[PDB]
Amino acid sequence: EICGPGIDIRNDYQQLKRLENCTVIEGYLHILLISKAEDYRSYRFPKLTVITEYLLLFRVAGLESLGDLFPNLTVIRGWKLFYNYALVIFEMTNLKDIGLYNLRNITRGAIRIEKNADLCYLSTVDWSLILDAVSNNYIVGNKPPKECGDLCPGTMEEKPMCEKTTINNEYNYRCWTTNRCQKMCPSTCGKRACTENNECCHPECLGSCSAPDNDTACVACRHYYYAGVCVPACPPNTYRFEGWRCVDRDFCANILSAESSDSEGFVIHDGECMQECPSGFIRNGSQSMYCIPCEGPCPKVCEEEKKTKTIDSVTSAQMLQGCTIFKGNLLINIRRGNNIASELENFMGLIEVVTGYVKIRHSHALVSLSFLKNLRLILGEEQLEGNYSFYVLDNQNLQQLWDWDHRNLTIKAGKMYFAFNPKLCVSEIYRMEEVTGTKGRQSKGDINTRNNGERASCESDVLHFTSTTTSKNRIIITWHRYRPPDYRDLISFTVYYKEAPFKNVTEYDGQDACGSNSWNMVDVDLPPNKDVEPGILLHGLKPWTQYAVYVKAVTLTMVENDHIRGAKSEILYIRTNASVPSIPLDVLSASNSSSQLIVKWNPPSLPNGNLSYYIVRWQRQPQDGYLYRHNYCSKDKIPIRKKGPCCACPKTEAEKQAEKEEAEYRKVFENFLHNSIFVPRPEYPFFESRVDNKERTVISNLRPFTLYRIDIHSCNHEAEKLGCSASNFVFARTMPAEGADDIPGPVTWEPRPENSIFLKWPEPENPNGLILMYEIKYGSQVEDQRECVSRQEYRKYGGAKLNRLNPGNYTARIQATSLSGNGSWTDPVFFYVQAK
Amino acid sequence: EICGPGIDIRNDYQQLKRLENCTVIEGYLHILLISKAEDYRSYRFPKLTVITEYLLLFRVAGLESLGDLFPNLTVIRGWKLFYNYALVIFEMTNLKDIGLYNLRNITRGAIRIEKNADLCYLSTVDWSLILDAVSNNYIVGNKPPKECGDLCPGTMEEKPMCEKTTINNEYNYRCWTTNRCQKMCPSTCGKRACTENNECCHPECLGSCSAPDNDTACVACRHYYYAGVCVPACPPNTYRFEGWRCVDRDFCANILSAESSDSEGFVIHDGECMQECPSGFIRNGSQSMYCIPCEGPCPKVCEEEKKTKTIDSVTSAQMLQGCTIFKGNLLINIRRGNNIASELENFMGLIEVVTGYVKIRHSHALVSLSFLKNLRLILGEEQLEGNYSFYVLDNQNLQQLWDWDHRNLTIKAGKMYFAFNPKLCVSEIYRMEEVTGTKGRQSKGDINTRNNGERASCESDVLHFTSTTTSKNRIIITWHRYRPPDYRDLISFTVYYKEAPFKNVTEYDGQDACGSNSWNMVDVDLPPNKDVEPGILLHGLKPWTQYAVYVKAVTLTMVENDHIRGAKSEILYIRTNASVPSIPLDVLSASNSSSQLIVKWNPPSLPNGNLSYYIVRWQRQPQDGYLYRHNYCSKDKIPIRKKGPCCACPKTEAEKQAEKEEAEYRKVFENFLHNSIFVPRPEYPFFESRVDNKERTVISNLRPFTLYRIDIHSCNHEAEKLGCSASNFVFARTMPAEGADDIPGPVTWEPRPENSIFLKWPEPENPNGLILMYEIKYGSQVEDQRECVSRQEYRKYGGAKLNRLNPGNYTARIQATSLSGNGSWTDPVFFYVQAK
Ligand SMILES: *[C@@H]1O[C@H](CO)[C@@H](O)[C@H](O)[C@H]1NC(C)=O
Ligand SMILES: *[C@@H]1O[C@H](CO)[C@@H](O)[C@H](O)[C@H]1NC(C)=O
Ligand SMILES: *[C@@H]1O[C@H](CO)[C@@H](O)[C@H](O)[C@H]1NC(C)=O
Ligand SMILES: *[C@@H]1O[C@H](CO)[C@@H](O)[C@H](O)[C@H]1NC(C)=O
Repeated sequence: EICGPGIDIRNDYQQLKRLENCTVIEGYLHILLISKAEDYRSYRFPKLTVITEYLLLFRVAGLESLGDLFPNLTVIRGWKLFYNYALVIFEMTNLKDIGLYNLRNITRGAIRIEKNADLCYLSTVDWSLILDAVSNNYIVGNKPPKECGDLCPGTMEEKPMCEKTTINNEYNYRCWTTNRCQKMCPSTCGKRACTENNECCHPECLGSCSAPDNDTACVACRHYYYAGVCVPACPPNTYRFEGWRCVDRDFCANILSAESSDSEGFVIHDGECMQECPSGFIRNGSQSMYCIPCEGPCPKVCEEEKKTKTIDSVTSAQMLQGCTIFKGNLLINIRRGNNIASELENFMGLIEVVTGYVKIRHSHALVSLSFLKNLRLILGEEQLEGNYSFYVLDNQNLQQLWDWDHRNLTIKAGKMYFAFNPKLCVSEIYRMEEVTGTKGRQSKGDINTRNNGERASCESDVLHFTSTTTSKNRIIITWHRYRPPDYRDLISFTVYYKEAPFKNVTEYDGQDACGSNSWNMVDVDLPPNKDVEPGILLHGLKPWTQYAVYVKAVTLTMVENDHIRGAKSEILYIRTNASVPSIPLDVLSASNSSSQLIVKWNPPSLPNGNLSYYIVRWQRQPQDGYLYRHNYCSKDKIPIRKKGPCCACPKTEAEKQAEKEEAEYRKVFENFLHNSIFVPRPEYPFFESRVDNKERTVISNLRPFTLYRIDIHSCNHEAEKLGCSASNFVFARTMPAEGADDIPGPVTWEPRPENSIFLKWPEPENPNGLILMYEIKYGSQVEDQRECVSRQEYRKYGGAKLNRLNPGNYTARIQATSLSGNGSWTDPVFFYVQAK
Repeated sequence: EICGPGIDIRNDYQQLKRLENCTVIEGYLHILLISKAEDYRSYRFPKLTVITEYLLLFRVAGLESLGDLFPNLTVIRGWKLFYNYALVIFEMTNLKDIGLYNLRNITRGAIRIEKNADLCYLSTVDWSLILDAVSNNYIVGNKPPKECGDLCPGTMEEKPMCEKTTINNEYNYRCWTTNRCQKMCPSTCGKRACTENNECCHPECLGSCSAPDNDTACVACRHYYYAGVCVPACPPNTYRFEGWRCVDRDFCANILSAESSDSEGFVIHDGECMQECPSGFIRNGSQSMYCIPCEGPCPKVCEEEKKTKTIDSVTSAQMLQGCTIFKGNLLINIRRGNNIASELENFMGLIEVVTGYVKIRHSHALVSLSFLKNLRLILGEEQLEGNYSFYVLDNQNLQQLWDWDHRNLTIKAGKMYFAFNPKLCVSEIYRMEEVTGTKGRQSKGDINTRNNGERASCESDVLHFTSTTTSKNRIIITWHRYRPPDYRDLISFTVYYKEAPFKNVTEYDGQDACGSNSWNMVDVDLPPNKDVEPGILLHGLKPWTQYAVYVKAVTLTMVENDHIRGAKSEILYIRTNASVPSIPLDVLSASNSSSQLIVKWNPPSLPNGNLSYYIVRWQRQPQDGYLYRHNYCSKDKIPIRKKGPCCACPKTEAEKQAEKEEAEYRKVFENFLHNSIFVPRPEYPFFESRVDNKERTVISNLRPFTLYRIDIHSCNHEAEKLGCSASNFVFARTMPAEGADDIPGPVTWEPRPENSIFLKWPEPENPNGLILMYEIKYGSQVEDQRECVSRQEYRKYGGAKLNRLNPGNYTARIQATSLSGNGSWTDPVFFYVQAK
């Protein structure tokens, strides 16, 4: 009664007759696309009890309650899911109740029951009892809930004996259809199943059983079904068949291609009767039991149903991702594409062995077959007419095959053809004949000497750099006077150039399959005089970066073809530096402590050389005489006037252009600025301390409260010859001498006529910045009166005067205003004024 | 004393000695880059009173108050601004007060006084009095306001002498420096200026005057200064010189040049002596009295200081934007670039005439010179060695020059040279020897039949389409069995194809880079049997396009070169029913009125046709017998449970990929769905009304409250042969018959034992949807009691019963529950029950 594999039924009812003998469908089931709606409940399948894989119903016109069709379906194992679901009820025409009243558990996956016009009864199905991970149920698109009309026993429906369960605060009835309920085993069983009338089943059991605690009575087992018994594990000498049972070796190996393409054999590995042996293992020949570990080719086979898997785009190779051996032949016709190689090395650079030929055709977008790295041997079993097993035709742009210094290859059962590839010279294939054991397979016509590699120089010479010279933004370079076999041949020179901090760079990469793409181009012609060797003036170059350069003599390949040698000097690299750095960046600092200033900045933007060191000058700056001449005791001044949470909150992109224009205009101001800021350049002393390597430093031994102007010059290695960079500067203050703002000596009080008192006192020894004013607080009972004394006032009188005071005793105090802030109040000053 | 042009001073003080005689600097002034700080207030220039243009001070070390150096600077005209400013004080080293105490008004532009370390006194300058559009003033970066120290006469100690003005709620003093204030003319003058001690000046006046209301006494005029008098307009026979005066024509022409100057001689136009005459007009020789309109685009010279303005990039041509005639020669070396042409037609497609030669070299990124449209004649005054005035060298990809069906050209004073252009066929240049009057000017060597157009592509024939078989997503196309001069030549056939709804299409639209990227390539080989003419099966074509096609016979050009004839069929434009048609989309509708329903949808996605028509089938759908058998008087049901928008951003759904897989799985379901939803297809009746051309329609004559199922078919031009397309559908309800829910007949009451009352009544004639229940409201004094009667209850009894009522009289009412909603209440029903 074990129907397998999964069953498919569409377009009509009568195919249902194939399910008469099926009890546990070993696979999935499709009952779909039945538009006729011809028949009704004349097909019934009580035997069907469990589906191993998912279920899918769709457009089964004329179906109203699945419980009519499939009763007894206790559990769905759902080992293979639809997408992540084990039951798909998509847009059902006329289904009214889901039925499935005998359905008890869904081991795997979720369900999707949407778009059903008139379907209902989904709500009262507490899938928590039946299904874990219930949150993934997708039942949105069906009938609106108000028109659902969900009624069923217990909740005021006939045969009311439904039970009440709770899911998220809803302790109420559960059910399946109008007639019948949704019952669940009591907690007495725990995880164990049960039967009708609450008789608890066997532990190794699930869904239901015929008698309490009987191995053979179980309608469905819990984990594995074998020998008509539910077992917790596969018995010895038996191997787990997929899903829910064990089988003998002989059964595991006898099964062959039936219905779907089973194919010969069915492996056994790790104690399980699997289909094909897992990674890191290989089945012992055709002996259908065993495995042994392997690597590389063994882990994966790259065969294709097509004998010729041709590739015309990166996506065309997707199926070949992570594969090694193709049991067939290859064919490439990739005409256009950029970045394609970087993805060909990934999709199908793992290819190792090939059972046939390989062919390359009209591959204008490719320049080097090096992207085929893993290939080691070619069989040639499948070979082209003329016995050609490696065909390369009409490739205008191909340069050179696999790197032939360390990489080996072999073509076993055929020859190769080459033609119509003017950038691939014979030197790249003549060596291959040595390396793939194929020197004598073919004549020289199969690799024609006329149209192959015609354009390719093969080989270019190397020019000599007669002189070089750097600047701060410019480099002047020259080369030997190249003299071809016929001088009229050469017509010009090109002087490539680009920033290349790292020597790991070569122009033969082909840039954009040749030139362009970040090798900035410039040209210059040979000067008319034959006595002056070529030179140019590259300029505007970014300071502080190593610059690779090479020279190519563009020539005219005609008449004699390869005899036109071509010319290309070595890839020299030159520093920018006859140069003067472009000042620091992001200069900042603070005063962690008095006499201490921590200074930290960021590297200069265009510093004209390479990492050598920095230089910092700092000068004590004057306390402006301005503030001295001011009586702050009377000055008061007056102020004058006239995605982000901001939501959309845009700003004119033309306003960003305006800001760009303003910044650019400022920078051009700076450019015209620093021309005569430093003409041609081939009250305190300045203190200097050259930083070594890093963008940080600290200066000590500074006055507690003196402001410092900090010039910060970036100086390069060539700074000795051509001076140092211009100056970015910043001013900063030290942390005030703490407690230096308190009074150093006592106060003195003297009587004066008209009930007056003169107060005198000493002055701070080392005031922090400056003493702006003195705040005398005094009074008879409470020191309410507060008066101000300017520094000049104190200087003139050594203090101040208070006039017209009332009779009585008095206490007073004084505080100073340091440029750092308030000073400490004076100690109490006791005095008295007599009425007469 | 009129110093001109603008004055420039840098790097030292002694250059200030060029300002003794300068009263009104006719131009701008730069006093910048003075780092020496050598001298102090020994240079004084009381004469300087006004600057016509902006002023720029920067890096003037040793300067502390500008007012000392330049007193009496009454007004700045600022006709030409720095950026949009007439005064720039950027990083003023040591300036303390801006001075400018005698500065009163700024005519044009704003000021930028920023990032000065110690500058102050900006606040007390009410720029509203001096400056309009004052908002653009930008003074952010200078000394912090707290350390500014902004004080001046009056506001400090001494009796006030500055006047009080108000800007944005601050009515207080205004001033310039510590020694002097910022005085302004009283409102008595209105817009008129004034003198000291408040004597009002002349109307035609500004800044200041020496006596009240005197033309000759004005320190500065208001609009124009001429003949030692301020005037509101230029006097007749005199012509406005730039800015602030008039001049005689003799002077206008005698101003030849000085350092930075052009004309030599200024022209009088529109009543003003300008440098050059404006657009649409031409100077007639050396004439300077007047300027006459020219006519068309003559008025734009495109000369360059360089005799050879070479272009290597689009930006390299920027300066030539909007220009017509180049007084020199052209040189192009644009090797790489895409979209470049579309911008060359803009930057330099306006070029009309050229005074010399033109040269093209190494232009691999260009294929057609049509982008130079406006050129009509070439002079050749500047000519190359060998008298070559038009040179085209080393251009691999050039195909064809300007369009020669209608566009003319002439080269006057030289010949032309070509070479190394294999894709430019000689036909494009042989015609030129006719069109530019140069047929015999040069030998054929300069136009050698060799390397010139060497490769190109011969001359294409046209293939013939033997048959064009079709499908609903697939085309099968063929062509005559092409027979080259030598059969081994041809090696394959490529079949270009793309979607091209519009006839405006040609070969080079989207092929590759130079051909652009829109033509989806494919290749196919001739079948082995010579008796079967070539054919291909194109497939998977997106519906709704006139699917363009063409054929090119790829060959092996060699040995005989041009004799290799090549080929290309016509650009046929096969369309749908080659892609035979399909289904609808996007269905929506509503019911504005009873028996009326508006239907509107959108154009379909995949119908494989063209606008032909739509079809809509609507079927009355059943009022489910389900709801009939349900007593809703007692049914209650039970629910179950368990910088942009990120100002309120909920989340970022980076799972867009996961939605991608789910949606794509949905479409794969749909594809395997409609594969066999409709097998091979080469209680109410359905009603039909084919729509004509649009995506809208309406249905009438429908039951007031019946639900309708609407199938929609994208029936089309060829729906007759291969059937109509799949049916998207939707259900919708009509608007209920309003007022049909009220009772049609009276109620009747009867006595019954046990103090009971039986109520009977008629039933609605045409209920909307269905009558679910009846709400009887009744009571003795107030109809408090409300009871429910099901439709089946009424059917069985024609009404209902009330039992065990108290003695007394009673009034009652009844309301019906239509599927559309509540019905109208019954008229009052009067009855009574007696205790016995
Ligand atoms: C079911 O089994 C019976 C008995 O072997 C057989 O006659 C019948 O054809 C089978 N039908 C199906 C659908 O398996
Ligand atoms: C379904 O059965 C398995 C194994 O017996 C059990 O672990 C799972 O809990 C059951 N379903 C639910 C929803 O618990
Ligand atoms: C100013 O004018 C006087 C008198 O003509 C002349 O001697 C002197 O050189 C002039 N200086 C300048 C800077 O124009
Ligand atoms: C400057 O003078 C012009 C013309 O006399 C006048 O229109 C303008 O208002 C003056 N400046 C201000 C700020 O008003």
